[PDB]
Amino acid sequence: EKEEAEEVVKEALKELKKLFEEQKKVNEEAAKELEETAKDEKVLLAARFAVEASRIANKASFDLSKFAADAAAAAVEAGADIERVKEVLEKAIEAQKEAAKFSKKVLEEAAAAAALAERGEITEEDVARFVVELALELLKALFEMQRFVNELAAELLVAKDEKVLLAARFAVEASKIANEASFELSRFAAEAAAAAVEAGADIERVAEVLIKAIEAQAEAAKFSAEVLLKAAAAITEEDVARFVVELALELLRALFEMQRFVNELAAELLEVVAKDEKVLLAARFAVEASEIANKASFDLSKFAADAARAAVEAGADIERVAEVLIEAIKAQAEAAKFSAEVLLKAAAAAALAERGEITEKDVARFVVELALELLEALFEMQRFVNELAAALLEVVAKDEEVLEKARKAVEDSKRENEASFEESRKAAEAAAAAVEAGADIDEVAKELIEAIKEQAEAAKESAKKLLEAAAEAALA
Repeated sequence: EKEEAEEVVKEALKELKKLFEEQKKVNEEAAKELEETAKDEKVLLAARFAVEASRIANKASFDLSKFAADAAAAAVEAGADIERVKEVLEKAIEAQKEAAKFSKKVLEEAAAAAALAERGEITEEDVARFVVELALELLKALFEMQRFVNELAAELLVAKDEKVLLAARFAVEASKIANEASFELSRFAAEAAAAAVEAGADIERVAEVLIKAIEAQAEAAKFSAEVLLKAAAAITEEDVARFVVELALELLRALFEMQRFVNELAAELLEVVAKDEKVLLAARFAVEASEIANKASFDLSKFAADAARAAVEAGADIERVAEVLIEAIKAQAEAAKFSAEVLLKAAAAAALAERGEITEKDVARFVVELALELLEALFEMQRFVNELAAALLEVVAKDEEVLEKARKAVEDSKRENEASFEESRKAAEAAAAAVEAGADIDEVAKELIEAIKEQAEAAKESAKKLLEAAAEAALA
């Protein structure tokens, strides 16, 4: 029974291993042939990209297939109908074959556009667009495999306990929301490389940044698999809630690390594009301001999970705590996408300035109004997480004297967050009025960075005093 079920899993992983290394040898020999038809270096630079990126798609294909097998093995160890395990293993084998057929389809596009360009007609920008468009193709393909395999691993996770099943539902929900945000962050890194190619940047810098973004997806893909395999590797009702909080913190931490790595990939792509000094200062200002907003949002998401930690140690049930953590993770995903859209629009305006279509005052005006958009989105998240902390307090604060001190602390943070945005808004419309009067972007950006950091400082101190009140309410 279960021993035979463990025999089907090991043979499934055995087949997945040979499928992965048969496709490895097929693609590795298609790379030598791709080296032959690489007349001129630009074709070889694109051929080596398609080869290196296809080896990532094939390697990430097996890592996601092995995760499905390890998830199926864990199901057998803790009760499993063997026919639903065979069904999941069969679907994972088809996904490996499908991802293998795509890794070769990538090299088909490479060899086609290769000799086509050396024959003529195809310019280097079309080769540069081919590399960028291919980057989009693999990033989307890796996300679909991870979404499909995580769906299979969801069906596997066995609990036989409502509370533990609610925790498995949270792990599946939180990982799916984070994997969607990581895909959109890597997509913005590829959309930034598309604006750099159409602006005149060299494909060599664009190619290596895209490889950084492709590998970032695979590393986050395996991390999400390892945490979900920890979730399967499960008692105490409070240790289940402690797992949910620690899982929510790890995904928020990996999401910010993706926001940080992708933010730095945009700075590299702006350095090659922004050849003008004053436009480079606007690019470097928007890059830093966007990253500051990423830290502040992550600090506001970590405060929510820390407030949820103080709630589970006070005795709040897992169900309400899982809701607040779900709302916090998607709140960080909203900021991650919003901060990426702001930085994407900044790269476009810098490209317009490089082409000469807009002036430097237009770029200075644009990065200032983008700074206010980030200051508003940070303030809207401060009010959102403040509502979540007030919700968690309404469950743990039962003594009317404890509730009164807690509700007062929620109000004080509401006034502190509001007043901090007024300070950041006054400085925003002051820096905008300076741009129109002809003030140098160096001084405007310097004073706006200090305003954004001062709101981030006020947000930290407000969250510190608020988490303090929730902790004392838990002690009583």
